[PDB]
Amino acid sequence: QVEEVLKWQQVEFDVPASVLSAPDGYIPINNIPMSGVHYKNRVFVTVPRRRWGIPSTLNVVELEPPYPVTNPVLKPYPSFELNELRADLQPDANRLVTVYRPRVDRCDRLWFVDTGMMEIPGNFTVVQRPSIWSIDLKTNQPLSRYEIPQKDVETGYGLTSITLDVDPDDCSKVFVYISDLQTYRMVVYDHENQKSWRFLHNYFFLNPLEGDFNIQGIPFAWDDGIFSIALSNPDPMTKFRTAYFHALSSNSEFTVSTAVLRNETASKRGYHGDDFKLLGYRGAQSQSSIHGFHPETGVIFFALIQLNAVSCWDTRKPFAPQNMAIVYKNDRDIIYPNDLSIDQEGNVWFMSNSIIKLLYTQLSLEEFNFHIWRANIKEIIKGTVCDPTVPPNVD
Amino acid sequence: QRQVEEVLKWQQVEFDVPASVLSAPDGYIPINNIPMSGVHYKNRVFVTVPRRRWGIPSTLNVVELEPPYPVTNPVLKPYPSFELNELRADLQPDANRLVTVYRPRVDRCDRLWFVDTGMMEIPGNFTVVQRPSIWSIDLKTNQPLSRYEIPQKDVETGYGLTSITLDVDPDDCSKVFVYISDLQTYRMVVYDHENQKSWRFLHNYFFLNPLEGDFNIQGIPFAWDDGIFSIALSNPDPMTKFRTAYFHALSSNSEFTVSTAVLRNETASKRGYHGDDFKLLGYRGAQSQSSIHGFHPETGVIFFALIQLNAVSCWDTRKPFAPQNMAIVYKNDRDIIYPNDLSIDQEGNVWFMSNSIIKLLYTQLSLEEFNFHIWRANIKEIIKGTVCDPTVPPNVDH
Amino acid sequence: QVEEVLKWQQVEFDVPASVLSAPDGYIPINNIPMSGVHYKNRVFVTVPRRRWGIPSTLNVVELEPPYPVTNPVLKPYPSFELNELRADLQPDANRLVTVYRPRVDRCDRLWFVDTGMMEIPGNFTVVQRPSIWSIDLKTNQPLSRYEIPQKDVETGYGLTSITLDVDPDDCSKVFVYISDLQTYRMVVYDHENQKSWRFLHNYFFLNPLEGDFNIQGIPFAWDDGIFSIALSNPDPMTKFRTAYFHALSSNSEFTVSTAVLRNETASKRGYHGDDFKLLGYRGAQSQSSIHGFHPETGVIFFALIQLNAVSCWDTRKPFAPQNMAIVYKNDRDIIYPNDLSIDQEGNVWFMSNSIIKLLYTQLSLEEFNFHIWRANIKEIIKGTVCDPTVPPNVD
Amino acid sequence: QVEEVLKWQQVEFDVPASVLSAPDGYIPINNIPMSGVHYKNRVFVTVPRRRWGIPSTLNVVELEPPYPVTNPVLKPYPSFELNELRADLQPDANRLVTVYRPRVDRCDRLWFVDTGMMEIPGNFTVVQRPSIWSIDLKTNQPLSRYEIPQKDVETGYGLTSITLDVDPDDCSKVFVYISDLQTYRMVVYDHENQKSWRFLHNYFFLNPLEGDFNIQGIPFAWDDGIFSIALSNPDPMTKFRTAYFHALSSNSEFTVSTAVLRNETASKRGYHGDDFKLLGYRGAQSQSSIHGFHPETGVIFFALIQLNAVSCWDTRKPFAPQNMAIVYKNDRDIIYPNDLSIDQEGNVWFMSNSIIKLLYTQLSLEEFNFHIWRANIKEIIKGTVCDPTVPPNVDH
Ligand SMILES: *[C@@H]1O[C@H](CO[C@@H]2O[C@@H](C)[C@@H](O)[C@@H](O)[C@@H]2O)[C@@H](O)[C@H](O[C@@H]2O[C@H](CO)[C@@H](O[C@@H]3O[C@@H](C)[C@@H](O)[C@@H](O)[C@@H]3O)[C@H](O)[C@H]2NC(C)=O)[C@H]1NC(C)=O
Ligand SMILES: *[C@@H]1O[C@H](CO)[C@@H](O[C@H]2O[C@H](CO)[C@@H](O)[C@H](O)[C@@H]2O)[C@H](O)[C@H]1NC(C)=O
Ligand SMILES: *[C@@H]1O[C@H](CO[C@@H]2O[C@@H](C)[C@@H](O)[C@@H](O)[C@@H]2O)[C@@H](O)[C@H](O)[C@H]1NC(C)=O
Ligand SMILES: *[C@H]1O[C@H](CO)[C@@H](O)[C@H](O)[C@H]1NC(C)=O
Ligand SMILES: NCCc1ccc(O)c(O)c1
Ligand SMILES: NCCc1ccc(O)c(O)c1
Ligand SMILES: NCCc1ccc(O)c(O)c1
Ligand SMILES: NCCc1ccc(O)c(O)c1
Ligand SMILES: [Ca+2]
Ligand SMILES: [Ca+2]
Ligand SMILES: [Ca+2]
Ligand SMILES: [Ca+2]
Ligand SMILES: [Ca+2]
Ligand SMILES: [Ca+2]
Ligand SMILES: [Ca+2]
Repeated sequence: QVEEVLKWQQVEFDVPASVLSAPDGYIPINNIPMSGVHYKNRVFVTVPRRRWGIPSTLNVVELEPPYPVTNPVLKPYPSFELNELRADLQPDANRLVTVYRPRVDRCDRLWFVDTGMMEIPGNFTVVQRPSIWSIDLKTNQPLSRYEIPQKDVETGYGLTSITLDVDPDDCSKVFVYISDLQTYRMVVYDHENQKSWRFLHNYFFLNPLEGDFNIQGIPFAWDDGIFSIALSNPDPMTKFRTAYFHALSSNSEFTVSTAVLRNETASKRGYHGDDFKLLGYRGAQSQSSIHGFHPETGVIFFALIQLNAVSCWDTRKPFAPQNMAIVYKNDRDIIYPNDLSIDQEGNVWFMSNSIIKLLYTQLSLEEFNFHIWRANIKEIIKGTVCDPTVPPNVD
Repeated sequence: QRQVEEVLKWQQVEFDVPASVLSAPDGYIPINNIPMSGVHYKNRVFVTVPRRRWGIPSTLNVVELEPPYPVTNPVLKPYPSFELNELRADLQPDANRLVTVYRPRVDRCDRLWFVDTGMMEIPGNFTVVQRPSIWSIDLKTNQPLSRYEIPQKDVETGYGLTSITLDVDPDDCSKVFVYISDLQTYRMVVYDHENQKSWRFLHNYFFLNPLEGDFNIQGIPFAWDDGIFSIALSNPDPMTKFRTAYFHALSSNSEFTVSTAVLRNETASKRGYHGDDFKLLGYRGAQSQSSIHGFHPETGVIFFALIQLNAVSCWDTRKPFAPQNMAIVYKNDRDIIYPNDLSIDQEGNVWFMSNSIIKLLYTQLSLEEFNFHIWRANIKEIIKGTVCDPTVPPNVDH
Repeated sequence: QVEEVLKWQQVEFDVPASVLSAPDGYIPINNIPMSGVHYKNRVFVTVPRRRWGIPSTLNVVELEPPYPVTNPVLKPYPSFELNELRADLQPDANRLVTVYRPRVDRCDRLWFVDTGMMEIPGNFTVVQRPSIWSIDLKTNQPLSRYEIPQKDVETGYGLTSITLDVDPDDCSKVFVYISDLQTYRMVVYDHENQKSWRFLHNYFFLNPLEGDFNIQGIPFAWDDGIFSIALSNPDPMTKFRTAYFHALSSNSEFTVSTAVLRNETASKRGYHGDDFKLLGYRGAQSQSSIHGFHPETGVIFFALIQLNAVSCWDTRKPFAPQNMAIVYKNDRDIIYPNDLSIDQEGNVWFMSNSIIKLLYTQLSLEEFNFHIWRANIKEIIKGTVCDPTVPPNVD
Repeated sequence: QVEEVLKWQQVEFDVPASVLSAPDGYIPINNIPMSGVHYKNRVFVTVPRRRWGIPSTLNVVELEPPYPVTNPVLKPYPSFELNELRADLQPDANRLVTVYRPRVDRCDRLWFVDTGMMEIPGNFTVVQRPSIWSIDLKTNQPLSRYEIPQKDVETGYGLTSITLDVDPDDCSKVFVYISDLQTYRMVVYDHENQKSWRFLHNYFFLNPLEGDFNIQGIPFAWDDGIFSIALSNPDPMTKFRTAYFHALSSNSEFTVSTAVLRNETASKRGYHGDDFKLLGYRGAQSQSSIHGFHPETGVIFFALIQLNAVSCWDTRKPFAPQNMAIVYKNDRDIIYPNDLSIDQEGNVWFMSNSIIKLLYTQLSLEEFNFHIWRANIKEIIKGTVCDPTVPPNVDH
């Protein structure tokens, strides 16, 4: 029902031996994949440069059964020329420094944010400013690039997550919502008018008490804020969408109309009033990392961090723990769910990268550390409370 | 509880009507007169006595407020006149007379709205005198403005038309919609005032919850099968200019919502399947079966009249609908037997009433004790500091 | 083990051509069979007049291998003279207007209720008052006919199900419990004394949330209440029986002693107190239409509407989903299980009529729309949880 | 029994006219006092440089009847030479740029932190690095100055609150705890060994839902974190104390032993474990700004922002709303309680500067905008639940 598609012990790259032979040109243990997204027969894996020895940040893998695919070699996408890291570390608009979590739209495009910053412990290296890319997945040729001005974000330290808002009619009308979990803000990007603005709010911050975890018997505490944003279907009368968002270190979900996020004048306000709302409580130890909204079913899938599971919620039902169901739970393999995406085929994709083991213990490249799963949405929710046909619980 | 005033109180209800009507046999019976309403306008309070039995001289009445409070055993004066409240012995349909009136509503336009069921629910002999009709009375002149007979296509008799909710346009006042709650046939009948048309909605959510229909008030057990009973409207949405209709059944601990954009849609009423238009809001709480509830435009707070808990609770509509995001503002197990009515005036007060209907139906009603109570509470003051206060933030589980 | 016995693409009647040739005397699409019962290797099929062009409401079919028999012609029972429809539409005590679900007892008698009402969309026509019938199945001669008084039920709109309570010794001592899913009541009928009374309770109502269905991708909601009643064997001590009843739109099962249902003075109460009991939750999407109790095995067979299946339960085991088993499931054929009955031969009979396709979509007469199955009870429960010898999954 | 000591319509300085005449030297409405602290008939009033036109940041006022003293002229302390702002805005270790809330100890010294930064709307000007000062109140001569290294704090943007931990025996043994409500951290200062270290923790952050205020009909929302710290009495031997701390936008109080804060090795941890504890919920709309702990009675006094009041709590009774009492409330005068201090004379001092009026509306220099009160602690709590002799209202 939920098949493991890709798994790695460590990450290898399809690059010249010149890069592998060079000193500090490739360290296996430093290469941690932070994203896995699906398109056609291609899965894009990203390796953010949070360490030294990372040949390529944006990569791609060709799917071929049987699953699970063992240690697929990452091919630098779109090309290794772009994923080449300059020794001088100087700004270049035709290079990719660090890419976290890309998203695929209906227009056969790949959207991602190049932070332009390497978060090496000790040496924070800001190579260039953060930029928002779009790639044509049909030609494999970059379509647009937008450098984010200083007035919106300083460095792009926390720009690790993006949400696409594409008009159902015109494919040119696109808005992108970036979650900064470091600076506790939301960067809005107007693709049509090539403008951008930032939103500052208290709800983007964590919950002090809900920031402590214990995974794989490893205790830790994070102060990470807004991390993920999920969009509902357009309102028939208003044409606007409801943005479900939450902080990493939070058991609470919040909502806001895109009418507000698409309003540049609203961003500059010091007080946003009652525009941002509290949805409700997701549940004990129900801290989510990434979540996505399925347009067909109207079901939001949450990547639970502490519970090592993936849950779902039918947006039509009241937001409560008893109106949510766990569709998959794996305490052995799912250490930290680093990514969750919904593809154009009606599948839910989620990933674990065992990042906790690297941070607080030793990671062993003998074990399979990196896992990617997929599950058919309509089939996984069939019997559960997430099925729209199934009524909500009485509690 | 220490800032809620009792305004009116009765042991028995009497009437300022001709002695010819009071003297006549079965023209006035003391124990049969049970008021089901208490609404405030300016300096007077409108009390209704539905003819659920015999000996009911008048249904719609009015009382002038005058200290000291509470006013003991006020005489109910037929409104607008006794000529309209005089029951015909022939029992023929009277298009200019009032048979049975339950729960009136007052709007901002100085009008009084109510529904004349035209039906007397006497135990043993159900008498349908005429068809159900909606009224509008000018409170300045005390003259009836309009009367609309509800077609058979919408309601059969009007047996359960004991609740009304007004939807007046914030801009114009001639544009009016009325939502009537039928707790007997389990439906909502919609009335378009300007176009003088009406239609009905049928839905499963208008029914009761089989398990949540048992009560025990004052040590008197009973069960009711009453459905959709009360509707409360939010402020018009700034973008769509529509409202959210909070509605619940009497025998249910659940609250539901629906956009007035659906209710105002005549073609949508004739559908067999309404789809996801009607949604479940959430669980109000254990033993939290409500009778009548009202929404205060200014604060955005809903006051529920809790039947089993013999109390009145409030809820900020901005906060998620949850037990911990609700507070009890007033509780009185002695006086509040059954909260029969709850209304929100134009003066920023919440009015609620108990009529001890249970003690008449299932036990003995004593005219030696006070059985009927009307209360008033300032909304902004009663919520100040509570979770009902919009300025106060919502709570969480942990 | 479970074999299809009868199946129709449409239903035809063996009656004078004069009736078929008459103006709108027979419309193929309007004739929907609502039941199928087995007695002495005979099958009685009923076609309630919920439309125009329905020659006969009560019919019979002779069983003859091989099975399934394709498109058997319905034979009016007991004769066409009774099933004839009067043009003047006046009440006739010796005629059958509308019959839903007949039942067979151990005393070789056929019980059914003529509603005397035609539920045509546009013109609800009440021909006559509802009447309960008894037929001697050995002589095919009517035995008894009782008109239900207005004090008990008004129109007989929702009298579509009956349960027989015959004394194990005397065949004259008979009580019949009718289920009114429209007015939400239970009509009790005392055969011996020729009296009757009604019961009103909250438990006869539906559950608001549990009324939404989606069969064959067709969404719809029904407000139908108490629909079926099943009687256990007499208690060895008090000789009273447990009446298991449920609403159509509900996942909950209820119980009440027949001592209460047989009690006319208890009928006149406004409050029944603690007399009616909640048995428990049958399961998610486990809304049942008709159910029967098998005296020999003490097993109840439920006709699941949403699951398109037939389940069983051992009454001795605690009423829980884990203590129930699905004995037959057929998403292709079983759209709506319109009837389920337990014959005298130790078989469970169930039927599907594709009613929803008529109401919400269009019914194709080129496909088989009407199905009747039979299954040996002792053999079907052998290796399941419904087997009395097998212990429960949940204490 | 609570008396108003000082009240201003606007702040004026005792400085040469050459400074007040200077271009953008003295803009009245930009001069907002942020602290009023007491010492032997002297009140030290500070005016942080959050805007242009502020002659002196650290000032003093001599107390003399009758009270309340109307529009006292601020006198630069210890002198104008130190408070004078350089026109070239270059770093100078003998200059005071911006001081917020000074604190007085038992050893007759005045502690405060010069942020060295001007938080001017538009262009935040960092003149110099933040420094921790001590002044002898007997000689009015600066005793010590310690520049805080970049390893601990970036600029000193949020260093607006300090808590003194002086050893009961030796006056030379001092620790200072600095609350940074902007970078959400606590800076520890070792005075004896002239070292310093920072602390990061989730509890220093605000509570998202508890950040919205409505004062004087003025709606606003703040994201400010750990803002105040209060110290209990020291253990008779180990001389460790309990540090009661809270964020500005929070209805929760938190505790931590000084044994942890005084531990430099513990500061460099990435996970502090259960060392920082949650005390409990202070009450609805009970967001506190500054609070202090009175050694004698053991009572903490909270400055309530939203309730426009001052509440107390006995540190022996369980931390719960019904175990706390409002000793003073004034919706008219108390707009934003900007500072609260406990003196060596057994009085509680609190102040309101109407900061929100300047921020979100207009400030009238015809109205009294700045207020400073005092109250005898043992007298104000006499009957209340805050009295140690009075029993608690709930067991909790
Ligand atoms: C884009 O957002 C702009 C700023 O945000 C608005 O103002 C806030 C105070 C809130 O009202 C918020 O909901 C709203 O988005 C805004 O320029 C613009 O429209 C605003 O909509 C306001 C809705 O109330 C409305 O405010 C008006 O002005 C303020 C100063 C007060 O006087 C209000 O009583 C008055 O209604 C106004 O249309 C406008 N507000 C402002 C500040 O300009 C919004 N975009 C669109 C298309 O509406
Ligand atoms: C009244 O109800 C009908 C219900 O069918 C609404 O109809 C539909 O609207 C969309 C597009 O407008 C159409 O695809 C479907 O047939 C919907 O059901 C109708 O809009 C509504 N009328 C109004 C304006 O309230
Ligand atoms: C900071 O960076 C220095 C540069 O070192 C080199 O950087 C790149 C080119 C990698 O190849 C790396 O392996 C090289 O060492 C480091 O020498 C220095 O140690 C770094 N400082 C810290 C504190 O991490
Ligand atoms: C505090 O500092 C570290 C952190 O726990 C620890 O090693 C040390 O023992 C503690 N206290 C001291 C200084 O002994
Ligand atoms: N993915 C780890 C990001 C992180 C977590 C906790 C922190 O305190 C922090 O500064 C950064
Ligand atoms: N307030 C009495 C309304 C009521 C309650 C139960 C019933 O069965 C009924 O017909 C009517
Ligand atoms: N099963 C058909 C009977 C039925 C179903 C639903 C209804 O709403 C109704 O009035 C009648
Ligand atoms: N004067 C209070 C400081 C403050 C409050 C809220 C903010 O969002 C902020 O940046 C600064
Ligand atoms: Ca694929
Ligand atoms: Ca962080
Ligand atoms: Ca008045
Ligand atoms: Ca009823
Ligand atoms: Ca047989
Ligand atoms: Ca029905
Ligand atoms: Ca801040």
